[PDB]
Amino acid sequence: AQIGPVTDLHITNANISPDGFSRPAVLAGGTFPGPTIAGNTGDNFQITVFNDLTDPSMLTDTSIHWHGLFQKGTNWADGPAFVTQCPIITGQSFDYNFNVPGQAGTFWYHSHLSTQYCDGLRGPFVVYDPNDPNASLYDVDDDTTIITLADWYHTLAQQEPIGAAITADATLINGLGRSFTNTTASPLSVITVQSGKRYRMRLVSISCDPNYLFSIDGHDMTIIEVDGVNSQQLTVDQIQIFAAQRYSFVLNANQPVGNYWIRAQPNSGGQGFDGGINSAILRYEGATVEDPTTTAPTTFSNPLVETDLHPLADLGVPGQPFRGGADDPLVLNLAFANGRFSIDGVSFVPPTVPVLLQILSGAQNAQDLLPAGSVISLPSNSVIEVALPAGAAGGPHPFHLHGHNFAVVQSANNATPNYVNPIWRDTVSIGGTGDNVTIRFTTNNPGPWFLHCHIDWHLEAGFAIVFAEDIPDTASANPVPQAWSDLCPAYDQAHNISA
Ligand SMILES: *[C@@H]1O[C@H](CO)[C@@H](O[C@@H]2O[C@H](CO)[C@@H](O[C@@H]3O[C@H](CO)[C@@H](O)[C@H](O)[C@@H]3O)[C@H](O)[C@H]2NC(C)=O)[C@H](O)[C@H]1NC(C)=O
Ligand SMILES: *[C@@H]1O[C@H](CO)[C@@H](O[C@@H]2O[C@H](CO)[C@@H](O)[C@H](O)[C@H]2NC(C)=O)[C@H](O)[C@H]1NC(C)=O
Ligand SMILES: [Cu+2]
Ligand SMILES: [Cu+2]
Ligand SMILES: [Cu+2]
Ligand SMILES: [Cu+2]
Repeated sequence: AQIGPVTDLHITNANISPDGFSRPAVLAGGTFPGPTIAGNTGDNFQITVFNDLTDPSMLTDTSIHWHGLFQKGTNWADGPAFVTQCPIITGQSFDYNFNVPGQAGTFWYHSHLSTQYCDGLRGPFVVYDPNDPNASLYDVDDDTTIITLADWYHTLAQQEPIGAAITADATLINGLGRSFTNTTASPLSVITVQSGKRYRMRLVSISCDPNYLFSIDGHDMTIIEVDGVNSQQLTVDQIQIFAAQRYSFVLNANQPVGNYWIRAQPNSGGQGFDGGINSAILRYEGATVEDPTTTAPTTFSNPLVETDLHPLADLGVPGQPFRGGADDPLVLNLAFANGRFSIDGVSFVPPTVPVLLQILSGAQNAQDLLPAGSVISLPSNSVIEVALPAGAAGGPHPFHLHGHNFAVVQSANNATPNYVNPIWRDTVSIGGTGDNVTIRFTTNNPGPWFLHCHIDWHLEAGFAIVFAEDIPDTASANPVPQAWSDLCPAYDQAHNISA
């Protein structure tokens, strides 16, 4: 069952063995991935998060972010630790009480403290549209049509040794999959369809790092949604999906009753499908209970290319149709050296006082805000352009902006911008060396919004800045509940921090 929009959510430690290897984890709702939180567009979500964590090897504090939800007027509920709140301490709870006006689509929730989401605190978050303009394109859309793609590690996130390369040990599709080394024939996930029906498959990357080449043998996939944004129908036979991105696609169960491999090839870790790694099963009702015998092509016919996507609605692009044609045109210098990432020369290290609390306490320019050089002000009611030229090691980097979606004026691997009808989304690959992926949005949401690479290891290593949007209006726009005001005193007491 789906839970929400008003629900408790307990965060616990437990052992799990999703690939046959047992390790402790950080779980929401007792499972990996966590249960789906759901409601309808415009609903009030009240997710009362109970931190019941006791194992310090995965951190006993926590904070949860609702990825892709704009949090307008509720910046305090956004979740990034030391940006919008202090963490929740063990044995305490906190009500994330917010609304989702004007949004409907496929989202997710995840820990936003350290690398803790890698240890298991990740799950789907769906905002249904009772009047969905895409409703007639499919018959079935429910918890059974959500497909999560996850990287899973045997080594605990906090225990990844300094100086050694980090790669995963298994790809998990809907929570199950097989280990790349010492592979055992542990159970694979099964997605069941009925011949003749059409399904809204909600594809969610809950990855901490790799991108996946996702396909389903024998089938093609008609994209209708991109990171919460309805798209024109785009038929593809493979989707390269980066960390934290989502797509809805229509799956027409139009092949012979049988079993078909579902494939999710990460860009690192195990290559191929030997022993059933990187795999799940699409099973038609009435098929034999047995593994598929299908193969992939050598070369896919119609891979997703981001410039092929266009909004369903007439969203256009704000600003003027040329580089720098915005009220506040930015170009970020994104770099890596010596184990740390930097943006404009500054590596992100979370501050002691959350940025939002610093603003509410009266710090009103971004040069006043800590960490110094990591907080950049944005003016209100303005068109912002952010160029994100690639080149930094560890690419391709998926960059994500809290509080907003954005027009992708320039995509990876294509030097031509699009000022007419590009897709809008919230997480974008910035591509490869020489690329100039560029985003645009308008500032109508006062508060500090994190901009960061969504490879969690890179975030931890400093690949982030905070956009302090409309500092002057942040306090009036975001009244805070007493429970939020209580978070930093409780956290600092528990941790013996003075501030
Ligand atoms: C590289 O990115 C650019 C920019 O997003 C892509 O260019 C765009 O290509 C589309 C598809 O060919 C062009 O639109 C089509 O325009 C014709 C009018 O000539 C119209 O008949 C069709 O209905 C269709 O919409 C679009 O004008 C063009 N935009 C720009 C700014 O050049 C390009 O396709 C990408 N390259 C690759 C290899 O995908
Ligand atoms: C990416 O695009 C931005 C503009 O959106 C380019 O920025 C210009 O950079 C040059 C120097 O490299 C400056 O003289 C201009 O003031 C910048 N802004 C403009 C022209 O609008 C940037 O060079 C591009 N980067 C790459 C790697 O292609
Ligand atoms: Cu987010
Ligand atoms: Cu996120
Ligand atoms: Cu990165
Ligand atoms: Cu984030």
